[PDB]
Amino acid sequence: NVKWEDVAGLEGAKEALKEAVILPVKFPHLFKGNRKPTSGILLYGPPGTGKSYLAKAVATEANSTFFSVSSSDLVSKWSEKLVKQLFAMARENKPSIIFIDQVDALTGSEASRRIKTELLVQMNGVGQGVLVLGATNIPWQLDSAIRRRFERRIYIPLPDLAARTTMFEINVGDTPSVLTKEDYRTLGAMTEGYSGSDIAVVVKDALMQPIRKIQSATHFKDVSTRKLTPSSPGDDGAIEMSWTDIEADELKEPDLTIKDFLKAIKSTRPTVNEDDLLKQEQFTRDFG
Repeated sequence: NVKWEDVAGLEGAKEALKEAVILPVKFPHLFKGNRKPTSGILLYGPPGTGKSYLAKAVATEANSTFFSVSSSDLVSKWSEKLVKQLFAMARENKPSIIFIDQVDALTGSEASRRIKTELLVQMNGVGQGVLVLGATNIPWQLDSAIRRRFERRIYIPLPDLAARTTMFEINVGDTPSVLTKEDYRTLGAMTEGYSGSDIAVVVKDALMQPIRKIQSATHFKDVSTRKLTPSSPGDDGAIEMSWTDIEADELKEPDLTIKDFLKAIKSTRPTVNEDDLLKQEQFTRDFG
């Protein structure tokens, strides 16, 4: 789970969410009298950008309750009362943010119309401690009515160089790493186009690499600091043995090298193509 102080500048979006969510949600006293805040916020942009974790981080920072639901889950399963339930929960726990993922899914038939109704109903009934945060990867297929209920709209872009580096560091985490921060910048530089999600897929592949090299192995060498590391037929001091019979305390718990990530980066290719980003920038012109 992402932390707010970790969240990147987002080509403006971090500061926008500060002005739009945190300020009014955390400091309502500040909007006393003949001034008032907006209502309804649509986060939009390329997929894989982790908007709901971004939503979560802004909630945690605004010191508000957080309820997230998925439209595609709501529409492609069983449910009008569940929408009713969620807003009731939110009212009991003011201030609270309701995040609704994939607001696309409420436009497509049948049950989709029935949920769009109730959501729209609930929001009209909302608008003074219940902020609604919708998210969509496909704002072009977003219905005017739904759209019109999201006054503020914020574009969440793909990660840039600094962001991607950080993502590589965070995803790795506590894991035994012998990687330079210079080597991390390589990984960031290396992954232009990748979404934070794309990147997670990569790291999970990379972290399984030391391990996979242990089970692939058939020979081991005592790199005595016994501590056995994988090898091949006859390098320097190899023993033709089974990893399944190495003692837990006799296993050279291997370190992460850059090349672990390289194979994985060369595998997984970017989700979001150049075509899709163009259709996003049109939305920002006419609706942003």
